[PDB]
This record gives sequence, C-alpha cells and structure tokens, in this order.
Amino acid sequence: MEIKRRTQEERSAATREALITGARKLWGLRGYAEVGTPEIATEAGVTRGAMYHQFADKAALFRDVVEVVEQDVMARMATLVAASGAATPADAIRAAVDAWLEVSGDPEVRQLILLDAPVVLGWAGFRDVAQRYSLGMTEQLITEAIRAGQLARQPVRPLAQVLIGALDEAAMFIATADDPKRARRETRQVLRRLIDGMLNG
Amino acid sequence: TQEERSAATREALITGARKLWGLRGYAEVGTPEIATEAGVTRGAMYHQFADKAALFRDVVEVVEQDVMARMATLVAASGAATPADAIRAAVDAWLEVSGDPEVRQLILLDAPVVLGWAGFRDVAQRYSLGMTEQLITEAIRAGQLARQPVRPLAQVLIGALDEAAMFIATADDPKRARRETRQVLRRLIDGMLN
Ligand SMILES: Clc1cccc(CN2CCNCC2)c1
Ligand SMILES: Clc1cccc(CN2CCNCC2)c1
Repeated sequence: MEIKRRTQEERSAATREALITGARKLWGLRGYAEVGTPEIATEAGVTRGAMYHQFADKAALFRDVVEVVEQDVMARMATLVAASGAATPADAIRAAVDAWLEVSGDPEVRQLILLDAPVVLGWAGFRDVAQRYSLGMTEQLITEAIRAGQLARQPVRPLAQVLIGALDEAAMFIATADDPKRARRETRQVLRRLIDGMLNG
Repeated sequence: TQEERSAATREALITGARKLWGLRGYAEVGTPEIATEAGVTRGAMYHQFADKAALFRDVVEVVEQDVMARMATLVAASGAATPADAIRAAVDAWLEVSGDPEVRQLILLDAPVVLGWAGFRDVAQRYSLGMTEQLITEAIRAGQLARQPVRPLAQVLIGALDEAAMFIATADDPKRARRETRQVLRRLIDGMLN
C-alpha cells in the first residue's frame, strides 16, 4: 500500500502548496480581510472540498501562509547579508539591519507579517512566530561579534531578545506610517545610532 | 446619591478583579468569583460591565495609571542631576515597577492577550509615550542625545523596554534575567547618551 499512500500524500501536498501560494498572492495584495477562501480556491484551481480537507478555516490557511513567508523573509535576509561584502561580524550585523528594513518593506511582507499577522494570529501566536524565526539569526550574529571581540562578552539571549524587540518595533513603526519613506529613513538612523553605540567596530 | 452608590459598586468590582486576576491571571478567575470577592450581585456587576473583558479593560486602566505614577515617583526620588541620569533612573524604575507581581500578570502577560494586539498597543502607547518623549526631549535639549525627531527613537526604545520586561516576566530565574537585562538596557542607552 506504500505507492497508494505516497500518491495520496503527494497529491495532498500539491493541493496545500497551491492554496498557500494563491492565498499568499491575493492576501499580500489586498489584505486578509478583503479576500475570501472561495476566491483563493479558484486562484489555486482546487475545489472547496479540497480546501476544507487541508484547512479547518480561513485562519488555519493564514497560519501556513505566515510560516512560508517567514521562511522566505529569513532566507532573503541571509542572502542580502551574504552578498553585502561584510568583512567583520560587526559589518554583518549592520548588513542584517539594512536587510530587515529592506525585506520588511516588501509590500507583501508588510501586509501579511506586519499588518495582518498580529491581528489574525493574536499576540501569543504572532510573538511565537517572530521568536521562532528571529532568535537563531540574532543569537548567531551576536555570538560571532563576541568571538571577534566586537561585542562585550555577555549572555547572548538577553541581548538578542532586547534587540529583537527594538528591531520588530522599528519595522512596525515604518509599516504603520502614512509617509513610510521618511519613517524608514528616521528609523534606519535610530537603529544606526543604537547598533553603532553597542558595537566595538 | 445613585451615582455615588454606582461608583462604590464599580470600585469594589475593579478592586476585587485587580486582586484576583493579579494573583492567578485573567484566564483562571471567573466573574462569579470576582462578584463574591466584591460583595456585589451578578446583576449589579452585569449592569456595570457587559462581560468579563469589559471589567478587565477597566482594571488595565487603573493599573497603567498606577504604573506611570510609580515610575514618576521613583524617577523624582532618584536624585538624577541631568536628563541622561533621568533616563537611566527611568530604566531602573521600569524594571522595579514591571517586577511587581500584579503588574507582571495583568500588564505583561494578560493585557496583550485579552485586549488583543491593536487594543493593547493603543493602551500601551497612551500610557508610555508621554513620559518617554519628555525624557528624550529633555536629553536632546541638553545635548546628551543626538538631534533627531523624538517619536521614532521613543517607539524603538519602548519596544526594547517592553520586550525586556516580558523576557523577565517568563524567565525561569527572574532575578538573574532582571540583572542581565538591566545590563543590556543600560549599555544600549549608554551607547547613545553623551
Ligand atoms: Cl542582530 C540582528 C540585526 C538585524 C536583524 C536581525 C533579525 N531580525 C530580528 C527581528 N525580527 C526579524 C529578524 C538580527
Ligand atoms: Cl525613556 C524611558 C526609560 C525607561 C522607561 C520608560 C517608560 N516606559 C514604561 C512603559 N513601557 C515603555 C517604557 C521610558
């Protein structure tokens, strides 16, 4: 029965991927509140029953969209830091700040992660997502700066958690601004002062 | 008067709810228990508060008012001689007041969940921004912070300060978490203060 089981699993996975892809596209453009699951099923080319089979409700589909978008946010940030030509751990942290403002400025990321997710997931769910995706990259950037003597030896997690709070509030300030270009410049300038006050190099 | 009697009933309910939810959390104490603590009938309680969440919203207001009054008292008594020293005193005052067990449970743990993201952010901003922006404005005026628009720095610092408090709130060793987090916050602000 293994070909039959694997075939049904692969078909389920393809349906799931089409639904997430469709939902990510339409909610990214219009917002969660403005696109219903029937339109998303049509976009994905699946029936309502195929959708019900994969997702209990609209919010369950949104939770899976956030996972895929967060995975792409962190991969894009890692690509931009890798391509930055950062010569030291301190330069990699500055590159990571620039990458966060760039990727969180993507209109789809702004809409799904910064505007919809805190409301649709609620506080606990949104903070659990932010945490699962932010902590590893932040702790490793700190660890490498300590190892190079560019940051004081200290417990990594308390510093990581405070910086994640500062960086996520910076992104939210820009996302909710009516003049986001000015907000992004002003916020970039605050984070430059905060990071450059911390880093020894 | 009827208004004075209504106000006494309201005060008994807010006081009782603050006490019981302060100890056990919003999720773990129902309105029947609170009405018993307050010595108020359920009918008289539902007349004042549509539902559990409505009573909680009024508890958060009274607790937030006390948090900010206590912050102002501690900074006033700190002996801070300069705007930079007032900011340093306010960081210490926030870790002291957010360490109060009732503030920890009601503001750091329950309010974001019960009020929801948007509701909580509105209350947190309405209570945090005045004091934060005043402290920053005085430091900029004294030359001790870089010339810059106040609101962006205020919002990023409130994010750091609230995240520090919430990290301590759920720590396995809160005393240790507080010490290590106080060091981070003092170093973060010292890197920007002249
Ligand atoms: Cl140290 C550092 C500097 C810049 C960016 C990051 C990662 N972000 C943290 C906030 N949530 C998004 C990811 C870490
Ligand atoms: Cl500048 C400064 C320094 C420390 C404390 C505060 C006040 N707030 C208390 C509530 N949450 C945010 C911060 C401002």
